[PDB]
Amino acid sequence: HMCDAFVGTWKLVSSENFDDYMKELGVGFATRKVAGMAKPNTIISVNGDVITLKTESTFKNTEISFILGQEFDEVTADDRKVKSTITLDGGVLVHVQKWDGKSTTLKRKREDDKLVLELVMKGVTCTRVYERA
Ligand SMILES: CCCCCCCCCCCCCCCC(=O)O
Repeated sequence: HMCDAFVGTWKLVSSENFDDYMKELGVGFATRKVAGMAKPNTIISVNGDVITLKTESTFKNTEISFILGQEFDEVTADDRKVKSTITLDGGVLVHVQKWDGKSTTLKRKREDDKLVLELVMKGVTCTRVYERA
């Protein structure tokens, strides 16, 4: 029952500082424009110990499957080749990506009826709020 509160289909409702976050990742002008326009859905499912997280939009579709604590190689929506580990820390799903001496964190928490995604790179924090579809 590790991740029960996260399971389902979620839709983006608000975004704060995403452009700045994408700049910190090195995302170029055209991609930042088209990515910022996106209204994704995030679909989280669980089969035993395997969690699947899909992110679907008109810009890109991504899909990762993982076991908590077990590192995996990920190719992100902006085409970074990263080493990823996802853990549950006190009810928060913490996703760390490492590449090229750099790191970013993607943390997901349940707050009221929302799924709140915090993206942090260096000094920059973006918050993406999702609600159930
Ligand atoms: C997948 C639709 C959003 C578009 C992102 C594509 C270009 C930038 C990718 C940025 C890093 C991944 C950000 C996660 C954002 C989110 O799940 O809401």
